[PDB]
Amino acid sequence: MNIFEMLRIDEGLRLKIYKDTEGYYTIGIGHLLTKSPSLNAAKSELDKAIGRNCNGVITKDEAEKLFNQDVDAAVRGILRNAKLKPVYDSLDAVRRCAAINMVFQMGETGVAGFTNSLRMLQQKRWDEAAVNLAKSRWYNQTPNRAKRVITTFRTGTWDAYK
Ligand SMILES: [Cl-]
Repeated sequence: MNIFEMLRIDEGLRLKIYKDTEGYYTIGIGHLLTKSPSLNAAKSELDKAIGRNCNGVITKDEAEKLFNQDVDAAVRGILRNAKLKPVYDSLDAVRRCAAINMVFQMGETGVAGFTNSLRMLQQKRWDEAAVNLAKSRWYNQTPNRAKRVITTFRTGTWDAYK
């Protein structure tokens, strides 16, 4: 397992514009296009992202390249953020994947509410961090996804994905 396989399992793959769990236009392996309600705005964002007139549909190769860009952007966002980088650097490789997964799903702004969880993770208080992470809108709205990610933080293994 690696971060790409983990997120592919969590996000799936769709080659036509779809709506995510919050209702936002998305494509590929969980690539958010726009929070605007306008399908035309989403189609415009898609064409800009891919570099051709897609009319709402992409190829598997295009989806995989977008996905690689999105994972890289999540990692770079962690490394540039003074609050997230020290926690990330304290984690082992499996738990670092769980961190990238959360940033991919919620962004740097969405993880900002997890200050107390981040401190527990940095202190390696895994069971306490797991309980704290579950006391969140995230867990209550996407519980199966959150359970897999939390189990990865709690155990440092891939067992939730196997
Ligand atoms: Cl879920």
